[PDB]
Amino acid sequence: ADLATGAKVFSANCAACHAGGINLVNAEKTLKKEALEKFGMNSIVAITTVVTNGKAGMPAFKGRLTDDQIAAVAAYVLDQAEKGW
Ligand code: HEC
Repeated sequence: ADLATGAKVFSANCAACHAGGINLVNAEKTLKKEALEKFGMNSIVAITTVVTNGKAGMPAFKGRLTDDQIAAVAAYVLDQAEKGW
């Protein structure tokens, strides 16, 4: 919502591990709505925090993405998950 920036950020930073509906190394490790919901991750604040910091080995993007870029990709992930990738 910046979805335009979000889509670009996703392509350049996230698709390498999450690309095209299902993740390359995963099944429910994709960004499907139901998977996000299990751990309360289906919100702008939750995705912003995990991408910035993130968690449990998932890489932190605080160095290489600005706060605005992270907010943008968070929007993109939520919108795509709602549409169904
Ligand atoms: C590999 C080196 C990754 C890159 C680059 C990105 N992510 Fe990731 N992510 C990765 C793994 C192994 C996992 C756990 C399994 C799974 O895929 O669910 C995740 C998880 C997420 C999640 C869910 C977090 C949760 O608490 O369950 C989100 C929302 C997520 N990943 C988003 C995301 C974005 C927006 C990225 C680019 C900025 C990104 N990931 C990069 C591995 C990797």
